[PDB]
Amino acid sequence: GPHMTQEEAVVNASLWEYVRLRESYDADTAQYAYDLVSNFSAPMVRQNYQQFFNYPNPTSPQVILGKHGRLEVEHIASNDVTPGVQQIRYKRTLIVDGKMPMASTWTATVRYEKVTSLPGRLRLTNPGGLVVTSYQTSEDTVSN
Amino acid sequence: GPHMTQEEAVVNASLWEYVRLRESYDADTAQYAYDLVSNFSAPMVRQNYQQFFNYPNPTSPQVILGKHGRLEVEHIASNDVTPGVQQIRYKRTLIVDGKMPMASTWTATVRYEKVTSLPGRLRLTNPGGLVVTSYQTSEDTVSN
Repeated sequence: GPHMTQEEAVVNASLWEYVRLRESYDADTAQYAYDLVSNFSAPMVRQNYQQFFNYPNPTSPQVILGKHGRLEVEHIASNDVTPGVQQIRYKRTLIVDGKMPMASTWTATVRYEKVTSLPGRLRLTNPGGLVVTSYQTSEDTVSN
Repeated sequence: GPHMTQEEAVVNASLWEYVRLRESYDADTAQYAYDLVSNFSAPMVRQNYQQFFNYPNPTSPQVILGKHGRLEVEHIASNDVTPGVQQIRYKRTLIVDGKMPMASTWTATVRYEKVTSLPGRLRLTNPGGLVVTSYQTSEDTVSN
């Protein structure tokens, strides 16, 4: 049967939560998401996420979607590429008012480290001490 | 330095996420939280939760608050009472239109088991294989 170590299970769960929190959007969960995403990103990753999410970015989901739209993420696969890097395929659905849900598929490439210590408030939401030290995402290319 | 095993870290995190998802309410997250809560619970726990949460229960958060209110949950403490039993103290805040945020403190009592095997889709969100087999919560009593 498909065997995994608990440690491997914890990695996969945490990185997917990471992707889900970062790629999803709802005005109600924006502040909760923002905090968790930021807490578990190394300084450059945190900067790049915050720069995109925060006002005054014109293309921030906050500005574009606000209270009248949302982005939903559904897992497809997680693949370990080397130690400390994982690729995550996922489908992203845009749900706005008056329009059909518009969907697209993506691969996040996530590099991560393990820190041995976290404050209690962080350990509680990140039991495995994971920190994302590199992050990029690419949307599938469409032709016709 | 205060030490914990990763197994114990994973427990505390999954049980708190259980509490948070079960005791929080947001119309946008209602379906997401309901499915994770349901999957994490053994048959009677699942049924107690579902009968409370679902329509036509006139006291469901969905019915009472709907789109116009939310319940937020702040961790306070997690205490292991016996193996497979944890008590979790948390503050619960009711946020409605035109009113100040109303807060109260609670103790959840949570018995859980470990299952060895989970479908992939469940392993992804419950790395440690935790299922809640008993669940009760009690709001602090008030006087004056």
